[PDB]
Amino acid sequence: CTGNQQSLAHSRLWDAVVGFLHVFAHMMMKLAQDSSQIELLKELLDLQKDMVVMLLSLLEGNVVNGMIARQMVDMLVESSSNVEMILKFFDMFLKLKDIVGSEAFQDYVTDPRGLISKKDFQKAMDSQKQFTGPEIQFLLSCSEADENEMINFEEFANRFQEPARDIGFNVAVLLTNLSEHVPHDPRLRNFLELAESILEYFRPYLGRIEIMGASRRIERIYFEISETNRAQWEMPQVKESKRQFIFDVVNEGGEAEKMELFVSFCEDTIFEMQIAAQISEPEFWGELEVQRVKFLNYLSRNFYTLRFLALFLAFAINFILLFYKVSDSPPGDENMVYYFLEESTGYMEPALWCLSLLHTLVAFLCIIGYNCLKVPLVIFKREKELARKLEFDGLYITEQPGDDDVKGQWDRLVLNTPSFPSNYWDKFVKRKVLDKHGDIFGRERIAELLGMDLASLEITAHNERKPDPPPGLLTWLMSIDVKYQIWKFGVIFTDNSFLYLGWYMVMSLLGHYNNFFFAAHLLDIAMGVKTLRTILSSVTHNGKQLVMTVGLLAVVVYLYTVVAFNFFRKFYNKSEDEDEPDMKCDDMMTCYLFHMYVGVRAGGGIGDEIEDPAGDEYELYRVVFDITFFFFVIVILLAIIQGLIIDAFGELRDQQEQVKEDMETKCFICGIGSDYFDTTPHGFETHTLEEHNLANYMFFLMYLINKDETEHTGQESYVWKMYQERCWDFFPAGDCFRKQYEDQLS
Amino acid sequence: MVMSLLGHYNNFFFAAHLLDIAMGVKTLRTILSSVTHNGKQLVMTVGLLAVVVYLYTVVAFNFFRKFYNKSEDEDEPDMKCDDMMTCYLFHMYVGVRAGGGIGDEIEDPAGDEYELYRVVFDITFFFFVIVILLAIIQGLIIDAFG
Amino acid sequence: ELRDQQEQVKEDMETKCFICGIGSDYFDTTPHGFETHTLEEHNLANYM
Ligand SMILES: [Zn+2]
Ligand SMILES: [Zn+2]
Repeated sequence: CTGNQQSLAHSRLWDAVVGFLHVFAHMMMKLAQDSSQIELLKELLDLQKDMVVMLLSLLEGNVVNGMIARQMVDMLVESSSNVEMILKFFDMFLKLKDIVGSEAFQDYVTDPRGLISKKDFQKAMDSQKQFTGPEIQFLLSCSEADENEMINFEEFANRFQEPARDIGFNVAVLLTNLSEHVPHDPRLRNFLELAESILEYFRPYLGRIEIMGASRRIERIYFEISETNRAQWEMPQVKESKRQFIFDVVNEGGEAEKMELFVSFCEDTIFEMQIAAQISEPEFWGELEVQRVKFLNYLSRNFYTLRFLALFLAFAINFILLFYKVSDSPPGDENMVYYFLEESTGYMEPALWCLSLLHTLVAFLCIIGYNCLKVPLVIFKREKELARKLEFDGLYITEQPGDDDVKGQWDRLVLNTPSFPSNYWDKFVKRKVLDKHGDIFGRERIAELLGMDLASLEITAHNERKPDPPPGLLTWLMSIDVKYQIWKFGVIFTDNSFLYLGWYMVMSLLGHYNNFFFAAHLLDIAMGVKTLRTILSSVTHNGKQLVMTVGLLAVVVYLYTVVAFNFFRKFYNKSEDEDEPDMKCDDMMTCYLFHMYVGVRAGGGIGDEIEDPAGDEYELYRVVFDITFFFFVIVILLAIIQGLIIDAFGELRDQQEQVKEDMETKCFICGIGSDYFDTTPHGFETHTLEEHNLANYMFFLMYLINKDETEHTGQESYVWKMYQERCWDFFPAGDCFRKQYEDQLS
Repeated sequence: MVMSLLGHYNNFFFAAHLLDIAMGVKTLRTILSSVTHNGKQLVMTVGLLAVVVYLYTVVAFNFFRKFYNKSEDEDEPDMKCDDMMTCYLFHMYVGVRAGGGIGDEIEDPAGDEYELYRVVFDITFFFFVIVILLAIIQGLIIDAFG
Repeated sequence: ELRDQQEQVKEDMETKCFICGIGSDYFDTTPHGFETHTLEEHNLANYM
């Protein structure tokens, strides 16, 4: 709201702000000891939080050299030596909070059974890092005596932590906004170098997102980044997924539609981080339940090492199995038996049995882990796709599928259970589609189709029927939603990785009959690595053309057989003299089999095993036939196969080079090339790392998912409404806050 | 130095110093670097050859035993596919040096059952092994040059 | 040569207006400018 801000700017508020800040500073500096005013300090922390929220909301987004910015600047200038001691107190308390339990603190240990003393604490603090005279004097004054024995460091460091962190982050955001708004102001500069620790402490927790909306203006909005979210970005899994997404968008994806894919990737990565956070180390019926939950958590935590151990066991079993020998007399016909040739020790069959049982156990462990880990992601993907197809499209409402996609019918036949959005966040999807398609179609038909209950209960409440029956025993008879479980089984069995793992399971189970089927598990794990995936993908990239070329080989060899059947019959003689039943070109099928059997394995055509054409007529016809067969068949077929595979390699390398070059020369989010950001040194490096660092948008979206609308700001509410509407106009697109606003005013 | 010193015993070790200086020139460095540019992929492809030939040996051990006879008549101890290790060695020894698959040295499948199974086995072995392996090696080296 | 020709023709169709001689850089001042330029002003099939 511009009018309210303009009216409030011309008011006698800055003096009140200065008075409040001075009063608060003297509150902390005087009334902090005696350990009897915790409630007062909590109240002042809350009041300071509300005050800085008011200041931030008053500032918001504006012109880079606006009047409100100058007013705020002179308010800070008049507030010199009024917030400095507050910042110093916050910095020293944060230092105390982080130092306790960091280094040599579990190694120093004055009292193994008791606590530290005042002199001991002073000596430790002097021996520590970043401690000054007046600061340690004030800390000793604020340190409670408790007879120099009951100094509980654990209860002292965690005393005022969350409000202090919130105030520090908010004041850091405010100072960063003031620094970024005015380009050059020496007063704010020299006010800033004195207070640098409180700014550097919150350096990696300050986001930056640029929006084009809000009356066609560009402003930077700030937010908080959780520590767990920052620590979850260093896993190679997420980086590999991001690289795969970027490659898919650049190569396979088109234009003017990338941003929906970006939002989908952000949502998927948010769900992945939520699953990873849930699957963590900290995590008689109740004991059994918690033991089962802990076991499943441990199993889902370790999944990639289990596949490696399975591969190792497969190699070990295969190496052990390279000892068989077929014998007639069994030492321990149609009675040939298979036995190990050990010749050194008899501890071979027990080793094989133990390794087989261990391999089976690892196989069951990994299939249970896959069922417990990756299935929710696919379920959430399907639910999100159904929500998108039902809300903004009439695939199951306006029109109908044309009986061509079985997945469409299967996804349609789930709209009958109350527990439909099990994992999708926006539970208000049925209400949303009812409100959207409420006037054009009857409400009763929509409720019947979606399985919604009576609309009388929804429109008018009763506030009198709130039952709560006791659980007792056997509460799982109603917990099954039959239809939802059937749909889940269908979608989990139509998948690919689960089908492959099930094939692995059944092949191992069939191999438990002491056979080579364990040795048949080799390539299926040998192709499940990262660095052979590229080679196998290059081979299978031209999947159809190779099959077509093989069919062309079959057609050409067949036509050659037909044209050589009724002209050349006595030449084919694959035997010696005095043998009448030895022709291999009498039957058409046998002649075709012989021509294929030779022309696929050659290098001398067919003339290396057939009677030489002597002076018995048809000499020139036979030789021109054979030489043209050689040339056409062998040269064309081998050359096309080689050309297809070489072209596959070249196409793969070209795609990789193109995607790397495009990522190196454009901003992806913004449409400006790498030429406009060369006016300043390292301009493009800072442009894609500070303004819109790609990963910053995901952090902002995850922050926006939390912090419900009861506490949203204007910008947050606008962004949430825009995201719910799914129109994607708040993205920077053309301008990137460097032009127009900073083109002239800098 | 140490190879020359060991070669001072009047042997061929002096003649073993040839390639080590033959690859220390400027204009062969580019060709040798192009060959060794895809160092890991060639080793992986060789390992894939070993895996595929091993699986073919396993699937051909318990189905085709009387066909392998690398001798003449009136000779009982001449099977080269009885032992698993010997059969694997024979399949590697043939499938790495071929051009006629394995059918240039093994008894022809006559009308004694398993004729179609044996022929489809042999032709798919030829196609997969030889075509895939040679094509991947050629593709790797051409891609290195490019 | 075949792959190069296909890539070149696709890239040229993706970066020029064919009918007009202006490149795909002048229609970036507004969001989705080039998408609307070849779909509304001269959609090629409109001339037929
Ligand atoms: Zn940009
Ligand atoms: Zn045009």
